[PDB]
Amino acid sequence: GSHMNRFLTSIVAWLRAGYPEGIPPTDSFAVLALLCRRLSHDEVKAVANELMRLGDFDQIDIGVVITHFTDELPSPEDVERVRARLAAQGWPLDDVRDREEHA
Repeated sequence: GSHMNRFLTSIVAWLRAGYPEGIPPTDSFAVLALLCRRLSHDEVKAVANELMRLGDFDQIDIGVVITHFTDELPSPEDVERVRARLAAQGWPLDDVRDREEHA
C-alpha cells in the first residue's frame, strides 16, 4: 500500500518541522544541498515550490541554485546547521538501521 503523494507531504512536514519559525535564505540553500542528496533537483524544486506556496519557506529561488550551484556556497556552517536542527525531527534523508546506535 504505497502512495507517492503522501511521501512528498511527509517531506514537506519534516522540512518545515525543522524550522517552525521559517527557514532563513542562508540555510535554505543548506536545505537544498542536503535534500539534493536524496531527491533529484526537479523533485526538490517541486517540493520547494509547493512548500513556499504553503508558507513554511522563505520566498527565494531554490530552483535556480539546485540547477545552477555556487562554487563557494552553500555555506558549510549552514549545511551543518540545518543538519543539526533537522536531525531533531528525524532523518529520512539518509538510511538508518533500526538498532540502538546513537541516542
